[PDB]
Amino acid sequence: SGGCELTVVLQDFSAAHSSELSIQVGQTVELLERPSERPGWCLVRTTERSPPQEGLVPSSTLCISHS
Repeated sequence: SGGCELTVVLQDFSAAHSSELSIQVGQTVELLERPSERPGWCLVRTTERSPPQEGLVPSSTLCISHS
């Protein structure tokens, strides 16, 4: 796999791209990667919902840390 971390969406979002999905503010979904390559963005994947799902949005809508 690589690396997955638990993250919560700060704002609701609706898919649009291939690996995109509709999310809502308050839920928890594990992010795929980090904003190292991209500053200000974050991903969202669900594993507690078979089959899992994956998403893409900006850190504004995804729980982040920022160094």
